[PDB]
Amino acid sequence: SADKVIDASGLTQQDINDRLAITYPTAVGLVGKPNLKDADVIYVQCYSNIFDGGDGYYRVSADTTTVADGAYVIRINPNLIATMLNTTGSVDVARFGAVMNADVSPFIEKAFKYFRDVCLTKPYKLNTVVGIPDQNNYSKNVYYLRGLGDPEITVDCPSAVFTSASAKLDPTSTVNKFTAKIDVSNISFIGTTVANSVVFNGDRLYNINVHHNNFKGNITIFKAYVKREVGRQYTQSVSINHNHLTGVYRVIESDKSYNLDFSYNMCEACIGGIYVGVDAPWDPNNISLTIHRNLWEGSGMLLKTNGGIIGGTISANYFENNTFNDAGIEKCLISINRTGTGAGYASGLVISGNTFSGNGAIPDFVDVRYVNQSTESSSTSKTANVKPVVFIGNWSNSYLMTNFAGALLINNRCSNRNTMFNAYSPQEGRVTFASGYLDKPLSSMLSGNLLNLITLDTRPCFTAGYINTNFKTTFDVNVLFKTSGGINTASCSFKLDVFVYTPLGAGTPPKSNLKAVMSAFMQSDTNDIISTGVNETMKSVIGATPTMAVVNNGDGTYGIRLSPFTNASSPNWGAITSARIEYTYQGTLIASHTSTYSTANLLTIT
Amino acid sequence: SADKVIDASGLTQQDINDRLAITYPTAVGLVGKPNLKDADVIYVQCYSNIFDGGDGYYRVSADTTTVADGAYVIRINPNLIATMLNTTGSVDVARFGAVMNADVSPFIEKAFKYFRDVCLTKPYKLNTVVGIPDQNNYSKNVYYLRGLGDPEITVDCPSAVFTSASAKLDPTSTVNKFTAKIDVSNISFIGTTVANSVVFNGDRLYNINVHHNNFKGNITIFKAYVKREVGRQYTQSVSINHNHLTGVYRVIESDKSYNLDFSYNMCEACIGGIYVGVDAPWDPNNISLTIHRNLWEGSGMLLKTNGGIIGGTISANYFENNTFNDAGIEKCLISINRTGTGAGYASGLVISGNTFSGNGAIPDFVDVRYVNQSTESSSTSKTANVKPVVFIGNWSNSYLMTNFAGALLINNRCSNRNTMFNAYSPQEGRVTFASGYLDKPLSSMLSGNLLNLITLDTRPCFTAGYINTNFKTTFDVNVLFKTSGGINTASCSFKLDVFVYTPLGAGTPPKSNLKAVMSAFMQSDTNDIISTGVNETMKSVIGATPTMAVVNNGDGTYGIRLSPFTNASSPNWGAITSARIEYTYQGTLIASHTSTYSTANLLTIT
Amino acid sequence: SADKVIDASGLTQQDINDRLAITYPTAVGLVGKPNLKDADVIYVQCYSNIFDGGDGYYRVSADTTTVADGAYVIRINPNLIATMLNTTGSVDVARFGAVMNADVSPFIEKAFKYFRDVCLTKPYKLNTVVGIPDQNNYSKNVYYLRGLGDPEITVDCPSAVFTSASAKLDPTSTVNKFTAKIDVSNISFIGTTVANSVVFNGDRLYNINVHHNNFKGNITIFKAYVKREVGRQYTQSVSINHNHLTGVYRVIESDKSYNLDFSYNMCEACIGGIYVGVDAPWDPNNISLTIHRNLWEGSGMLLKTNGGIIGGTISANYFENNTFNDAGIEKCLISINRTGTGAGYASGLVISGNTFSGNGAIPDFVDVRYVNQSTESSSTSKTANVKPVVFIGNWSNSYLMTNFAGALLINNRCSNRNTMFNAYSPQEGRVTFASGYLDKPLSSMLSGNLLNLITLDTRPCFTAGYINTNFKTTFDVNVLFKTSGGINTASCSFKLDVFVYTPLGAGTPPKSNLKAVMSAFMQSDTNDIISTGVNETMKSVIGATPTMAVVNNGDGTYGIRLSPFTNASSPNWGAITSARIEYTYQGTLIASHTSTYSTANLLTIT
Repeated sequence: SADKVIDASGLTQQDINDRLAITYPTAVGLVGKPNLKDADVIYVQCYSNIFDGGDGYYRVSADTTTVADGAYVIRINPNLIATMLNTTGSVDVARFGAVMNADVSPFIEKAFKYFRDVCLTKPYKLNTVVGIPDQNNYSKNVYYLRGLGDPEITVDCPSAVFTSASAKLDPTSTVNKFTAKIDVSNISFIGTTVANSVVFNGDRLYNINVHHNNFKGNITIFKAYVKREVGRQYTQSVSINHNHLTGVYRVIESDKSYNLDFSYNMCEACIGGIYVGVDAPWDPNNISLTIHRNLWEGSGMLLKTNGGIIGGTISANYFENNTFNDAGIEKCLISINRTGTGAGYASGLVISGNTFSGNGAIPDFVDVRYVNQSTESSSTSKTANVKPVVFIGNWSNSYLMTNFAGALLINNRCSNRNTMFNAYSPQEGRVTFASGYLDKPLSSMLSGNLLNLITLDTRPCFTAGYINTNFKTTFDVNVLFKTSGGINTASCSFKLDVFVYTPLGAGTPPKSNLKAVMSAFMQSDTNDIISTGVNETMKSVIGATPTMAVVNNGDGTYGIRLSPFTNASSPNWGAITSARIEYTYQGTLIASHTSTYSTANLLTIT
Repeated sequence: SADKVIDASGLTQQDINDRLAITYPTAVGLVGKPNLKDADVIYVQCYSNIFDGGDGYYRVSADTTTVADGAYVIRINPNLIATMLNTTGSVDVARFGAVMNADVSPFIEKAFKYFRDVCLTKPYKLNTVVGIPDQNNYSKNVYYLRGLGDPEITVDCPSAVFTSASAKLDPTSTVNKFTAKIDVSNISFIGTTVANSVVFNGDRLYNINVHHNNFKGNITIFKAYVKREVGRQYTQSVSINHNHLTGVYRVIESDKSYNLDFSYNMCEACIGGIYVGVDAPWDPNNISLTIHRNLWEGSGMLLKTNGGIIGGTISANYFENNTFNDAGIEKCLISINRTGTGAGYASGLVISGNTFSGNGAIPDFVDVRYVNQSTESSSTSKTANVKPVVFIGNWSNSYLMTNFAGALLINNRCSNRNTMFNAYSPQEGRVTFASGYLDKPLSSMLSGNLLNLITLDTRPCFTAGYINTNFKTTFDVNVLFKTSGGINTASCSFKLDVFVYTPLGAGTPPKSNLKAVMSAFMQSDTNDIISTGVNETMKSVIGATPTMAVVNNGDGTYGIRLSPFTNASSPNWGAITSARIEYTYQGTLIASHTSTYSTANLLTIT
Repeated sequence: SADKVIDASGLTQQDINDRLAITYPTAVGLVGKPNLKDADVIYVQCYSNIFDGGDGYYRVSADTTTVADGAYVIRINPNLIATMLNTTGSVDVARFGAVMNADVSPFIEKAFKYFRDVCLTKPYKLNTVVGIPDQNNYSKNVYYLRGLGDPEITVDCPSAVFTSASAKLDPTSTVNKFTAKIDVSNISFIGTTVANSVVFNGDRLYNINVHHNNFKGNITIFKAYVKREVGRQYTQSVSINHNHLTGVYRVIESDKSYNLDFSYNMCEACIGGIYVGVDAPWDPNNISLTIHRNLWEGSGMLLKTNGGIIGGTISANYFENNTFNDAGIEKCLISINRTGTGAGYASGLVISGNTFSGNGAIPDFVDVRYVNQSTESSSTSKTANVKPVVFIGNWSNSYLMTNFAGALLINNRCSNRNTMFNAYSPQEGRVTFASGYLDKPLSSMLSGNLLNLITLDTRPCFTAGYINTNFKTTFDVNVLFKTSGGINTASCSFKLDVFVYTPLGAGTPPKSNLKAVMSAFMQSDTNDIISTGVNETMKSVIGATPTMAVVNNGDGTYGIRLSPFTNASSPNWGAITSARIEYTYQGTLIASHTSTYSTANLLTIT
């Protein structure tokens, strides 16, 4: 007996025996084993071979009934089994029989059937299709697949590796055999042949967050296969963010794409990017498309369609030296066309803060080809069924940023801006606009038949820079004259051109000066009716030959006086007592003897 | 004795004994134990029950003095204790006594008191309030709470589960009882009753990054409770990014919100989103608000306020089919109002690249209701105390995108654009603007009393498309005439209307042609003073009836010649020798016989 | 013998012996050891001291030849060694001999030589330079360095801690001694002296994602050192996102920076931010620069340059109370200057949705100083070699947002907007623009010598609000007259001013009314040539004194009738049969008796 025995501690060999664990070499080695009971917890030092790991706890229970898959439940003998206990929360795929440098695909498939978080720590190959437990985009759960150790996964499979459990069974059902809610992280995927390097199935994976991974050589990250939406393939709620990419064949290949994201990636020497609605365009062919904050350098075309893009953001990217593959052929980094049966216009697309450089190798690189987007055949500017791209605060030193005149350009630095038909903003072209109103008792305006309508005051202009105080202004002035009861019995309107000047090159002058010309005088008359019932007309308060004088008030303010004014009265409503004066002006901002602009903003109307 | 014994190795049973570890079943089982000494390191196979895990190392020390909490320090006997050793860096909550499917709340509270990274690997329930060690937003540290295994956490608590250690003690102090710097990740939170499913306390948690989690059923992710800032609740520096969301009752409920982020989430069939300043609006009621790059589909209202939003970005989102709950009632996805005591205007809000679709079910869906934002009562356009939303390159097929005329619209694709009073840009309405200057020795201009002022050159127009070379241009020309010493003794200004035409439908014509009309001629005169001291005036250099001729130079260039010009001289300064010519034009861009625009950009002024 | 012995189980002490693991205390303790064979797998309970951890598996092999580093391979004796087995995938640095509160730098250097994922779980100090295995930005691999337990790392090193293996050897080579592809996460870095707290080397680390960490006290996150690009240092593809920051001395210090990102950080009481091209500016000195969605509060200057920024986004940030350090000196949060040899202009910079508040302490805070950016010396507005910043839907209550008049302002809420020379948009200043065309058989227009050119229709205006139906419109109308064979034999052009008025303050009137004035009439004449060959001219179809009448059609529609019209015919081509009518208008939108705008958008041209 053992208690009789004495360890060199001075301890009973029994009192040792008690502080001791059941440990076996291999998981698969449990089948043999005697001398194990229900409630026994055992520690297996690896699954198969040690260089492959797979270590973890089992629990032995008394089990007659339940069949045994061969990893999660192992039959020790006819009436005893071991079930796998997960400790680390996330589970090595090794624990399921995954072997270093082999096809890990059956093993990932196996593991996900028992667990939701599953992790690779060893180099593997993916040669077969992984199906993934089916759940909808309303599910309680999120399948994770994690990288610890930066596992180097070689991709080599005739299909897209990853699919739904269901669709793996019928890979071709045009029935929506989909799985959602997946997170893939911290893995270096490594490609083989182009044809064999497709990682995810777009037909089949929705709501997938692919983040902080690494892709290398001839990988296609997502492919679509089956025509399933009026003759089109589609993908849905795919997001690729914070990955490195190198040599990548395609970021995504599909007919259509819903809700696709490509953010904060670092992509070197890739072949191609987002090829969507290329062969088979559609009217909406990308519906939400985000390309934010990537590096994409020394590379091919980043985006290529033949169909419409809807609700697109291409922001804060860095694009250096993209003269390769399709980019060198087509001489552009983004190529938006519309051609082929189904193909629609791009609409609602913002392109901002991107850097487009070093495409110098191609003397005629266009950064963003936008072809067949004309809708100049439409007879008005007033509808917005179709709206072209707006580009904003980008920077390009390529030959052209874009070739479509109807692209809206807002403060883009670009070569050959004065080649391009695109509209210049009033801001670039140093033009400003203001508007306001005055309400004025007539009492205060009327002098004989002179209506002292408005004062222009150039003191704010002078104050702020007498040099800058040289500008032309053009005003629309609309006057609504009102009876005491506030009935508009008379109205008139006129353009006014105003020139504000202050002599330069002799030091501070006494003041600024002002001239004005009126034109395009119009007013209400007795043919314009207020009430047919009680027989009431509008009137004409200005007489034969409208006359405007500029009154020089000698300190930098100017009255605009309007002549022959006559009051008219209604039996009902009385005479006019007051006027509402609505002014809208545009001013010249150039002030070419300074560093800055003209004081036109500061011209005051009282 | 043991060395006498012989294992079937041919090894001394003592030489075995030596390569062996102290292992016990349970952590709580250490209390009993004899035959343990100071420096002893022991391996416990689980805390309580095995199905719950909790396994890790202890160290036994000789300890008389220190009291024992019951997990981190366990009393083996009066003079011996075991302290917990953390290996995995992040610590299972199991190791503290957390049990599968129970309230994990005491256990999370316990663990965080000893460790900063704490991790859930087992399904649990949260039924009680977790307080969290108090630290300020200037702290050395970041509390993490991690998900391994996608743990399914059921939320069922009459308060917001997570709070500050302090505020858990007085849940109502209007004193700022806050904790900052928290990271929560990789967990599926699962809701019960609406009333019981609030996860985080906004009053109490600042600087919290909630990322790559999952929320399901009637969760409110954040609630605010106590009025604490002039009658308002507030939250601060909350960020929710890369989560899935499904059935979510509210993303956030509060009076006010500082610095709140909602990025790259995937949200299906949610009830409601960001309800802020709804019951109790305020003037700033959301101060920084980011809603970037989410999926939000088949859902309720995404954002609803009654107070002002300040510094808002709603970008690159995909919004399909949001006709539910409050969205179906109020017939909008975002509902910005101003009403109720305190309520202010929205100001500084950019909404770009969003996709707003399939709200067809409600024939009169408005995407963004913006109600009571009028400030048209203000008498000028010149102040920016209040500034409305700018919408830019979005896409909507809803009945209206918005209902406020003062929203700025830049290249949004939307239905009924010609319903809406919003200003059309000069770019949409095919108008362009340019400006420049010439400096010219008079010597080169003056011929008799003809001032050959400027040349217009339509060769650049013709070169680039003789068809497109049909446009009207309107120029403001300001001329500052200067003495040799560069004193501005004379100035004049005029409008010029220029029509550029090239006959179509007969092949390439010899050239483009040009006509012009001058108007709104004004000039300086002797009443405008340069120096009162030395008695110096401005002059008038153009005589009775200003006359402009267009000179046809026969090759596509045109002189603009100004008539009666007479020099004037100052005793001091001499005659005029040179002029500075400042031009500002606007041109028509429509060119309705082509696909493109008019050559107006390319008209050259020399 | 052992099988003779009997454990209190009733089990043969041999049948125990068999279910048992080889366990030693310490890794370093293996050297002594006898009684171990090839294939033996052993479990070491810590590396050195237990409080430091380091526990993991070795494998014993028979080894004569290979030398032993002292952690990964340990010599047990002349012909036996132990190699380290990695289980957890990511490897504790402890396993390499890292000790609590010491310089972990040699140990990180050691570990990365064997593994790519390496993790800190214990407080340490970084006192020496860590070199990092050299790989290019096209590499199969990504070095990770992880945080578990929120390890508190003190930084205290006379160089930047982290560098390339190569550059650690020659720290000064102007040769491009770089390493790429690194991920650093979940660590609290803690600073000492400013001079000693630099974490990463910009010269040497490319493609580095620094995310979800914590920085505290006098840390400089990145420094550049060596002049290496035409007298400049540079950094490349650095991204700092989702960190906390507190007390941070500099986010980045460099001459130049390529492709730099600063996203979703939470930064409190920092000293300074992105100091780039300060001492030594350059023409492009930041090439791609993203500052998105940070908190930056109670802090110093966030960005400071003296060189050009190219392709910049500063979006959705919250900036409260930034009155400190350099911010209080220079009285600004961003300070973009151009000065010192090499220095260029900022170009292509979008600043949107930021919140700039509580800088009240400095009565004259400018949020974004933009100094020496004038390029008003350029003679046209038409080139875009240089383009200034565009600011859009930000919010500021600082004294000024910016001080450069040439910044483009789009719907920014800001103080003193009517101080600033920046152009007001036509939209703010309540101006709208539309354009279209009509094609019309002359047959339908011509009546005697009256050309009934176009109808204006104010019914759409009235329908939508008879109060708002008071506006001035100014139209450019260009008419291209065409022979049956569609040859443009005649053309004319005119301005038209149109006043649309409807009397207010008496209930719904019968209709809206309309007046118009024509001006700036021009037409083709026989001097304009179609074909010199076959001797063909353009003609004049309007006679002595062009006359336009407004025809009141009595229901809210108005003909514009043009007078003396005469047909002209070509021998070749016949008479004119049809005209193409191109209209471009601008309208006043103010409608100061309502909450909204004028109906000008809805005026219809048929």
